[PDB]
Amino acid sequence: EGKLVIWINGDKGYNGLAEVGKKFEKDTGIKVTVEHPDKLEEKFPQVAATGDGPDIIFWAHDRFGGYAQSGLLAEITPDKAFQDKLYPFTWDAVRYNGKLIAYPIAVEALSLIYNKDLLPNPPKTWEEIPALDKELKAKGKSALMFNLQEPYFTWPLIAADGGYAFKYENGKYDIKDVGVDNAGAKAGLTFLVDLIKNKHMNADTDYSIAEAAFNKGETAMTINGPWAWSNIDTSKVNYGVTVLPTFKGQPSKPFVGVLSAGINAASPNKELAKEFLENYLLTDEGLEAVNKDKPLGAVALKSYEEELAKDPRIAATMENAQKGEIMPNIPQMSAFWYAVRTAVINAASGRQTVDAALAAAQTNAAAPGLHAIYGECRRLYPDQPNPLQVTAIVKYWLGGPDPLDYVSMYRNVGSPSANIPEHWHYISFGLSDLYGDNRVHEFTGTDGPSGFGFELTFRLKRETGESAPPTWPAELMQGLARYVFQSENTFCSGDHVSWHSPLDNSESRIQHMLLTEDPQMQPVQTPFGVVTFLQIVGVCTEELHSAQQWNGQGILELLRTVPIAGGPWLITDMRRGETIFEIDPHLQERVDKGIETDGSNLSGVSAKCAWDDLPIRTRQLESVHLKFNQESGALIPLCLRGRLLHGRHFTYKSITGDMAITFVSTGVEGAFATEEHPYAAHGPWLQILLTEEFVEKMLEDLEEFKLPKEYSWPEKKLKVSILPDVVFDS
Repeated sequence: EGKLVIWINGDKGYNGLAEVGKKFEKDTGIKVTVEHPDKLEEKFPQVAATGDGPDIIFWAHDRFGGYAQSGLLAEITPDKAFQDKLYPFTWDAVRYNGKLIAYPIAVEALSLIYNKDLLPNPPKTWEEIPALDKELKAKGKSALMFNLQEPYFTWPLIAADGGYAFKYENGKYDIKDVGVDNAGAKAGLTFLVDLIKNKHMNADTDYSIAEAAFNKGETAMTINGPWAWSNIDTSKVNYGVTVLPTFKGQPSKPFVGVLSAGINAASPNKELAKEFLENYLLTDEGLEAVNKDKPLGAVALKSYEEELAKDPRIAATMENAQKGEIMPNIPQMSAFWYAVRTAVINAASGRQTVDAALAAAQTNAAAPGLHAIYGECRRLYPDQPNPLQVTAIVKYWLGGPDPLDYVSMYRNVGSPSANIPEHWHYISFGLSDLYGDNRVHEFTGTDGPSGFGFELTFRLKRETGESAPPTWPAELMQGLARYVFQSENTFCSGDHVSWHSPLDNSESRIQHMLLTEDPQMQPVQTPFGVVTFLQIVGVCTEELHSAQQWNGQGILELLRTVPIAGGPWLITDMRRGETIFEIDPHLQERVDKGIETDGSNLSGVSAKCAWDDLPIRTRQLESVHLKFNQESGALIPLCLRGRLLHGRHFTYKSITGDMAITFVSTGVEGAFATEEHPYAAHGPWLQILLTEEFVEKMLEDLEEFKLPKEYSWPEKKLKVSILPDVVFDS
C-alpha cells in the first residue's frame, strides 16, 4: 500500500518492532504495521503472488532458499560500509546463487551447558568425559545426556573431524559433494557408538528425558539451544554455558541458523525497506527495543554483540556459532536429514555397523524417493530383496521415451482363504520425485505431492506353471505414464482410462483400465513429498461404459464382489471372457440405482445423430425433429433420468457433422433456450429445454419394435434409425 507490512512467527519481539515502526512513523511519516499470523512460512508463497504479502519477511535462512528459487525475494544491495558492520559468515548464510537475499538479524547456535556445582571446570575435550562419567557415576550421577534420535544434536561430533553435508566454495552448494562417508563422520559416530556401548549414554534418551534430568538435578551436562534455557531458569540449577568439547584437536560443529529479514520481490517500497532495515532496525535503538520485549539471542551486528557479549551465554552461542557451520539452503537438506537420522539410530541400536550405516546414508541422500518407496516395498516383500526389474536404459530426462525409470516385478502368492489368486505385482518408479534435483519434476517440499504424488501398480493373475512375470505390463505402465506427463490429466482413485487396445496385445476382452487405491500398499513420506499408489484394473468395454455412465467407485466395488473379475484386491485376468454383467445379470440393477441416486458422470457423447437445420444468428424454433442411431438413442433415458432430473445438461455431438443437440434442464445457466422459447439454435448448435414433468412423461413413452422407431408429441418428434446417418441417399 506504499506503507510497510511485516509478517513474523508468534515468538519474537514485535512490540519492539512496533516501537521501531513508531520511530519510523516519526522520522518518515510512513505507518508500519506488525502482525504475526500462523504458519507464515507456508502462507508467504501463497499470498506473495497476489500482492497482499508483506514488504519484509522475517525467518531463519533455511526457508529463504526455497523462496529464492521460486523468485519471491529481491536482491539486496548493501555498501561495504554496511557489510563490515556485520560478521562475514552471517552474510554467507544469506547467499543463494551468489546473490544476497536478506539482512541477517539474529544467530542461534547449540552450546555446551554445565552445572557449576558438579563441574567447576568443564572438560575442554570429549576424550576426558569417560573418566569424568566414571567419577560422576561414582556419586550416582551421569555426565552427559542429549537427544540421540535427532541428528541436529549429534552432527557436531560427526562433523567435528571433517564430516560435512554439502561444501559451498563460492556461495554455491555442490550437491554431488556429500561428506557423510569420510573418516571424520566415521570417527565421530564410532565415538558416539562407543560412548553408548560403554554405558555412558543410553540410545533411548530424548528431549524430555534430558531436560527432565538436568532440571531435576539428575544429570551433569547437556547440549541445547537458547529456547530451552527459560525452563532451566525456573529449575534454579546453578549452571554455566560454554564452548562444546573439541574432538581430535578440531572444533565441534553445531548447526548455526540466523534469523534473517528478506524483502518481497513484489514490493513497491523496496528502497523504504532497505532504508528501514539498514538505518533503523539495524541500530542500537531498534535492536535494543526488540531485545527488551523478547530476547533475540546472539545478534549479528558486531557492535551490538559486544554490548551483549558480557552475557557469558551469548559469548558461548557466538563462539559455537563461529566454530560451527551454517545450515545449507538447498531443498535437499530435507533428504540429508532423513538419511542421517536413520543412520545414527541404526548405528546406535546395533542394527548396523558405523561404516555401513554412513555408507548407506551417503548413497540414500542421492535418490531418497526411490528408496523410500523401496521401503514400503520391503515391508510387504521381505522375502524378495531383489525382484526382477525392467530398467529404461535411455533415461527420460536425457531425451528418453520411457518416463518410468524402473518397474519392479513381484510374486504375490495371495490368500486362497480370502479368494485372492496368486499374481504378479508391478510397481513403477518415476511418476513421483525419485531424485529431487529438478531433473524431471520440480521440487515442492515435504508438504504436498512428490512429483505427481503417486506411482502406478498392477496385479496380473499368474498363469499356471509360470516361472517369471511377463514384461508387457511395464510397457503398458510406460504408456500410461507418458499420458500422465503429456495428457496432464488428473489421476485419482475412480478415474477411468479409454484404451481401445488389448492390454497385453492379445485377443483379450480386457481393453480398458480403471484406477483404484492399492489394496495392501500404504502411502509414504519422502523428503520430496507424499506418494500414494494407484493400482491399474483391467476391464471390458461394457464395464468401462458402466463406469462412465455411473461412477468408477461403484464399478470397482462390483469388480470386488466377482472374484474371477478382480475380487477384493482387483486382480486383472487377461484371459477373462465374461463381463461382470454376463456373470450376474442383477449387477446391472445396482448400476441403474446408482445412476438414479447419484446422477451420471457423462456430460456428453459423440454419436451418430442429427436435428433439422437450415453471419450466424441465434434462431428460435417452435418445431424440432431429432434423429438418432440405436447406440445414441439408447442413451436418451440416461440423458433425461440421469442429468435433466438432476438439473444437468447433456450434449450429443455428430460424428459426421457440425450439428449438436444439448438437452437442457431447468436451473442450468448460460443457455439461449428459455422456458418461453424452449427450442433455439446457434448455427448448427441446438439447445432444447425440457420441463421435469415433460421429461417424466417422455421417459414413460420410450421402451423390440422394428426400426425405424418414431415418437411424436404436440410440439416435437423423435426418430431412431441406423445406416441413414452413415450413408446418405443425397
